[PDB]
Amino acid sequence: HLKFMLATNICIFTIKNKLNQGKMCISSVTLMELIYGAEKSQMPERNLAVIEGFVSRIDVLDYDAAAATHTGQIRAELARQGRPVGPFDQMIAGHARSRGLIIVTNNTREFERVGGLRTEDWS
Amino acid sequence: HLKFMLATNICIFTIKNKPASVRERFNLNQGKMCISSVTLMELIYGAEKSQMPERNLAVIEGFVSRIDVLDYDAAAATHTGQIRAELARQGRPVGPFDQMIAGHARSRGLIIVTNNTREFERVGGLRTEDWS
Repeated sequence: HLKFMLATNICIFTIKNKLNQGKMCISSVTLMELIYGAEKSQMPERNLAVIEGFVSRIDVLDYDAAAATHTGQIRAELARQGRPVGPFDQMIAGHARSRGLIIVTNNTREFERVGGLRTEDWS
Repeated sequence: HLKFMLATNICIFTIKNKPASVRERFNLNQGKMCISSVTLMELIYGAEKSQMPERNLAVIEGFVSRIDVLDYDAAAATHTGQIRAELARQGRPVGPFDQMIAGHARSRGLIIVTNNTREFERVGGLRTEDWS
C-alpha cells in the first residue's frame, strides 16, 4: 500500500546518498526528469543504467486523468495566489494529491501552497 | 484504431470552431483521435482559471467524452526525457508541456496534430500534421 510519492530531488539525493521500502513511488513525470538529467550528463549510459535500477525498486505511477485534473486545479489556484511553482513540480503535486499520497520533497515551501497536500522533507 | 494525438491548441480550435477547418478535419477522423492526459491538465487549468469555471469545465468534459484520453506512462516519460535532452543539445528548446505531448505521441507511434510543426519536425521517429 503506497504512502509516499518522492519528488525528483529526493530521488537524486537517494541515489547520490550524501527509507521505507514498498511504500514509495514516483510520478512518471519524475521519471521523465530523471531520464533528461542522465541523458544530458557526462556519463549518459551509466546514469541511465542507475535510473533503471532505481525504478525497479519503486512504483512508477502513470499520470492519469485524475492526476491531470488535480494539477489543473492546483495551477489555477496557484496563479490566483501569485504563488509560482515549476511546471513539473505542479504536476507531481497534482498526481500526489490525486492519489492521497504524501509528497516527499526538500522543497516543502514550494509544495506548501497546494491546498489539501501533505509534505515531508527528508533532507 | 488510434492514429492521431491532438495537441492542446488543436483541441481548443476544435471546441471554438475557430479556425473552423480544424473541427472540420476533427469530424473527418472520429474514432482515430486521442489526447494525452497532459493536454487534459492544460484544458482543466484553462477552465478553472476562467471567470466561469463550472461552465467551461463542462465544455471540456463534453469534448473529452468524444475522444480517448491516454495516460502519460513510463514509455511516454522516457521518450520525453530523450526528446528534451536532444532539443537541449541542439539548442532548440520547446515549451515544457508541448515536449511531453511530443514524447507521448512518439512512444505510441501516433501522429501529433498541431498548429506548430516547426518545433517538432526535426524529432526523429515523430510524424506531425497541421489542421489549421
